[PDB]
Amino acid sequence: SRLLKHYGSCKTAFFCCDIQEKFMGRIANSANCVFVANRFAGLHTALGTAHSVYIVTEQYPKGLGATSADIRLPPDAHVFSKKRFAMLVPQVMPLVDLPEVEQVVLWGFETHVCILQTAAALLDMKKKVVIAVDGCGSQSQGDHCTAIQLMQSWSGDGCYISTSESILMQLLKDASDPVFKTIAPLMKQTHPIRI
Amino acid sequence: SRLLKHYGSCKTAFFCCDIQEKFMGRIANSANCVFVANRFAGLHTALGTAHSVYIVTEQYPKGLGATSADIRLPPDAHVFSKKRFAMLVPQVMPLVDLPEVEQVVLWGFETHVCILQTAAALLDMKKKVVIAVDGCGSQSQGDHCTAIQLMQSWSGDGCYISTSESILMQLLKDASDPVFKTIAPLMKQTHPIRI
Amino acid sequence: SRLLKHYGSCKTAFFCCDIQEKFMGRIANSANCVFVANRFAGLHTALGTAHSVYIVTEQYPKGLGATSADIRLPPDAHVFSKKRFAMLVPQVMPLVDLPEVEQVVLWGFETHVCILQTAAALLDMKKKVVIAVDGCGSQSQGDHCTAIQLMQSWSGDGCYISTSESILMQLLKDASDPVFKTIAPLMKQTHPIRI
Amino acid sequence: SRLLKHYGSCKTAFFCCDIQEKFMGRIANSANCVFVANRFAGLHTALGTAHSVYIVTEQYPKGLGATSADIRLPPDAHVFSKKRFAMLVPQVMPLVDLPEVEQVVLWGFETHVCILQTAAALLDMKKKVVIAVDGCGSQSQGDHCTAIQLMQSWSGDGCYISTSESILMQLLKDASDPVFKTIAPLMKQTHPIRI
Repeated sequence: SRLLKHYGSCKTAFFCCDIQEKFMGRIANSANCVFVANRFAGLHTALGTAHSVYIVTEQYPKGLGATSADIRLPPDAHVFSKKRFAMLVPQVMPLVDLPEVEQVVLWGFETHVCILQTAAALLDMKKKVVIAVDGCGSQSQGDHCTAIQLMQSWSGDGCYISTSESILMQLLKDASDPVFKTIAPLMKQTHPIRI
Repeated sequence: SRLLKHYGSCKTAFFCCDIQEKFMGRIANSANCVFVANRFAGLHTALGTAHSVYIVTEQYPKGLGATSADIRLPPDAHVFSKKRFAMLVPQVMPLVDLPEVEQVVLWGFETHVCILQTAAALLDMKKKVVIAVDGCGSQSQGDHCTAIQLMQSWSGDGCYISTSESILMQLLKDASDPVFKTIAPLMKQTHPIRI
Repeated sequence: SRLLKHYGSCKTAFFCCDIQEKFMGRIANSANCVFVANRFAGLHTALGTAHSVYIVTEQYPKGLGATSADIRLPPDAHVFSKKRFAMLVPQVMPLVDLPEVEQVVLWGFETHVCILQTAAALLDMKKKVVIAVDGCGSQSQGDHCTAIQLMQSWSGDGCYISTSESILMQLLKDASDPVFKTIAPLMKQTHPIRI
Repeated sequence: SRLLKHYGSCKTAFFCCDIQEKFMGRIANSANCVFVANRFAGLHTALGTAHSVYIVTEQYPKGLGATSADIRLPPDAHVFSKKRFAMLVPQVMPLVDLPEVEQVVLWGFETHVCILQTAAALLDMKKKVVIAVDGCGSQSQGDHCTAIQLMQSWSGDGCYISTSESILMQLLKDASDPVFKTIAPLMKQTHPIRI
């Protein structure tokens, strides 16, 4: 499939990469990355545990802080600490290394480090991975842009770049879907910084 | 063929995606999307039913309104209502699921939802699909741009992104073509918003 | 080979597409397209007929005028009239449909019509084709940009987009090449409009 | 592997292309290209000769000057003169034409000439090559941009475009890596010109 499959077709993991306190003042669009984390949290909660898993990593939180308090994590979020840049640490693997978890929606900090390397690692596991660019950021725009462009060249192998609104509507496919009415209000919310 | 074939080689479907009243004030370049709808309407009428079919969808028109009144639909336009985001609903399938209808010119609202998903669905049917970017739009520029870029990565499989003027001249191939004189005035018309 | 081969490896055709009087005031960067035509004219003359052929087309010159008088065509330029948008008309074919003419440097007007369609036609003939983007233009920037982007997606099949200076140095490969001293002054000339 | 392998997996060559005195005042972002040369010099010295080789070329230094004095070359840098545009001259080949030297980090002047042609030559040798775009430049922005875009289309074959910070963290993979503490200060240094 070139786009995400419908949420009932397979299970989807939402990978929230290192959106932590010490990055908030160093990544220009941090506020959108929080917004996207909240949007996918709301989606995940609407889809339910039959269809969605929400995975959060924190890079060295002793030094870099917890996940931003502006994110309202779902109550069943799985949160892990790491020093590896890719999110695919041994505690995460039993959550995604299952044949039913076919596709990962990935976003966070930093685009050219943890996000990039996570996408690559997921491609090595033969998973579909969709970057939500509007929820990604780096400390410099050039680092971010060049990495997005790198990931856009991997479409052939199952990694592509999309936006959170496109991702929501990819998973649903049809306004008559039973969860549409529940999800529709998320798309009426506006990014804090213009996209 | 990497570009559209000449109009006599196969039949071409013009897919006008959801250019409806309630989007007109929410999609910045809506006026160009109407302009492109009118340009392809004029082309379709010049080519005739031997070579062209014009298909319009409206997403939930009870809520989102009819197709914009600024569009002058051809008298033989096939207009359908849908809730599916992709245009390939059961009423549309007998119009395009024919071996002679090899290529679809696709444009409208919104780039990252209905247009994107329609392109993907057409690629699944092994059709050639050409996006007229100058007739596409989203409520946010970021959603639109990222989706265009996604579709530009699918060239290998028969989806590429072009403009209405390029599309017209792709179908004709030569100024001595019998319909050129009829079509040429369409290209002298100017987009309402600068491209 | 991914780039142009060295000029002695095979013969190179310079395709100067329709840089005519009536377009000069309608294509914003027309002055650069003339500049690029002159640069390649100088290169062609330095390489000699052993290694280079210079082919000019004019689209309906009765209506659109001759090739711009600001271009100093080489004395052995082959100039042809056409109504086909692609340059590969029957009079041109005996100049390029030879196994030694492996690669074509292509530029001119308009990017999304004659240039685009010529590239496609050359790809059908299994030739390498390199677009000199700095010598290409359209009446609208959007038409031009979208077509360049389309052609950049065809790299896999032997069409890529480069610039005239890059093209010169691709053909030569080494400053100790016998023609370098002759060609070097062309690269010191400055585009009339900043690139 | 789609990204650079970890530094212990194979040996990495840092190719510093022609960052010479006479270009410094002619390439707008020359100061960043020096900065990137220094960053990779520091990385190379931290990794050691087991894992890294630093190769510098100078194009006709009699005419174009030495490598910029603002670059602090490592004491074991291998520096060579050339007239070939590609860096893969006979003196360089015994440094990289070894099965252990699997990947080259490439940057310098000019993007559309020596850098471009070096990437192509390395691809011919079946090496992985990663362009550090933030350390590349040309005398004109258009020449540089178009060449970067050309190289971004070669990802399928083992050439991609990244940034120096992304490259550093690709080679390391994990903050608990023994050299991280040594390398981390390099990433806290700021480019002289905003990226």
